[PDB]
Amino acid sequence: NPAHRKLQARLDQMRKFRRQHEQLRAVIVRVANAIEEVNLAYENVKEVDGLDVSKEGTEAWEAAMKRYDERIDRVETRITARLRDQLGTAKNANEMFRIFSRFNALFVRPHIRGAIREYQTQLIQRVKDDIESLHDKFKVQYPQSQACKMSHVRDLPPVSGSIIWAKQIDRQLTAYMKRVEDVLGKGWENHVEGQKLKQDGDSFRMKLNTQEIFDDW
Amino acid sequence: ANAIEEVNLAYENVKEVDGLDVSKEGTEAWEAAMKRYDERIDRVETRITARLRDQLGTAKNANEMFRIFSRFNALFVRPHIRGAIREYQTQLIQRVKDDIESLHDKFKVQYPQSQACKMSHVRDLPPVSGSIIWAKQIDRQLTAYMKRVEDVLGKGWENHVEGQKLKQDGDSFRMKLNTQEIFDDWARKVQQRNLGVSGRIFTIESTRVRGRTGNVLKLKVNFLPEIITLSKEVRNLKWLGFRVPLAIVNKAHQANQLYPFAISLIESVRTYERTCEKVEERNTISLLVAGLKKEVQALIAEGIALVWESYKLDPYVQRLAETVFNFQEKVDDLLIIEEKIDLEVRSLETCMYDHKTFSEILNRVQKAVDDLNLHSYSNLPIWVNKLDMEIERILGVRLQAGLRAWTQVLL
Repeated sequence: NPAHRKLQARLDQMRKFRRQHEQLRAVIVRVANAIEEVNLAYENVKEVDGLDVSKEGTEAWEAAMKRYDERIDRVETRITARLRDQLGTAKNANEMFRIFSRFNALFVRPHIRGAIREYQTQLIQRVKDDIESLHDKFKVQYPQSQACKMSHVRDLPPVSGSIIWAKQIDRQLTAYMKRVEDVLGKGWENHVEGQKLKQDGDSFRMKLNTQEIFDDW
Repeated sequence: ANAIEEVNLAYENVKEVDGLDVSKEGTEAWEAAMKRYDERIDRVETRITARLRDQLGTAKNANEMFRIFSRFNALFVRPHIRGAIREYQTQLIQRVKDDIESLHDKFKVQYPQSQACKMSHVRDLPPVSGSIIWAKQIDRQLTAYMKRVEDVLGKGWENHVEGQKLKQDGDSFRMKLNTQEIFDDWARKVQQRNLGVSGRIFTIESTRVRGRTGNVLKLKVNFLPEIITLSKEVRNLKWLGFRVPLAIVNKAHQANQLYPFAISLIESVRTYERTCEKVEERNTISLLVAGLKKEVQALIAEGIALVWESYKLDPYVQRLAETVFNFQEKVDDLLIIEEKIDLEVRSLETCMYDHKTFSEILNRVQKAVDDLNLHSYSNLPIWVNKLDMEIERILGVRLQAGLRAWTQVLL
């Protein structure tokens, strides 16, 4: 039992304290006034961590760490209830997207991440309908697109305007994809619907790699 | 209530007559204590004797009678309860004989026949394990009844009027309930032919022959009974524990460390076969599935061609699972799509003479066609040519029918 054993274990748990506290407080650098309070529980442990003795560190620091966690629990509940209220009180779905793009890294903490599936699905049907509109409008072709005629008046070759059309549609789809993953978290295709929308956006993208047009033309 | 006070009066007068341990008056104290205590407690034995009548007066089987027999643990020091016990020794021994012969009937309907076979197999127990477990449970229940009779008289039940026959029934039933024969047959068969069945991991793929109409051939991986043998060894070890053949245990270990791969492969093969059944039961679908079917068979060829790739195994397994997974979703997806198409196609003679509705139908059908375009199937426009030709015929037919009818209207 080489003496440094519990020192090693202690160091890794204190690692996790600096790691996880540092993370959560570093995410609140994307902001109701519990920020300093998280830093208070953090420093509660930095003071009552008693400059990490070994014996009493076990027998007392267990409750010290736990105490800090309890303060994060309250911090969570307040942030989740707060954000669900700013989400529910958000009147626009785009506004709702802005709140999701306002807490990207906060939709990581499973504690937070659990209660949003309803709003998620509302946003998914929004994304759904708009990519469906892209299937529609892109299913109409560039020669018959009136955009070709307006672009032509703006004096471009039809070749260019056609690929501009294509490439821009691609950019809207890609923007939708980043909307999707920011909403659904980075584990996104693993999620029930993300796999589907991934496949669909990919095949839709494969029907947009226009280098052949430039080749033959 | 009535007896507690009685017993306590006897005790307190006896606690005073003991003279606080007068050994020199042990005759006086103890004998006098018995002079009063004996008679008063036997007067309590009268009410206990009413419950002695209740011993039979309560039950109908030796089980519940035995429960109340165990209830009176104080009375086994008094050979007065033994009288009614000797009276019900007959009934107790015969009822226990009833139960033991019932066990005989149960064992005679051995494990492959009894419902224990189905239930034990449902909970994934080998036939060896289920048989020997069931046998040892009956062994325990047999000795449990023997323990009941051991409590009945202690030792007189052995050379009893009928306990001499109970002993015989038990001895023959012990010889019936033997599992060393099964353990030996297990170690036997496994060491007679499963000596080579163990490490059959190399030839991963094996073609076949299936004498049926046309005499088809399928694909098969070589892990059918081995997995159950692994479960057999684990069951014997944790269950009873023998001097289990260590060579078989290590060969089982080697089968374990390669077993999940084979599971995945076997399910992929089965799903592949199921999909091929669904695909060739249809005919139009083949045109569009052709590419993916060739893809699946491309990886199937690359999987069969190699046998035992100790280094590259896991990625092939995962590639396989996803290919057949996709493939299956595509067939399901296409099936649903096609039936929506056909409800429109077969409904083209329903909405009589309405161009708007006709247009609507066609639009819906080609919405399904763009769905087909995205996850591109194989030869989609060719199949569309076919469609369009029959659509033209249903159209022109509905047309000419309405044409004639409108000629009579226009008369």
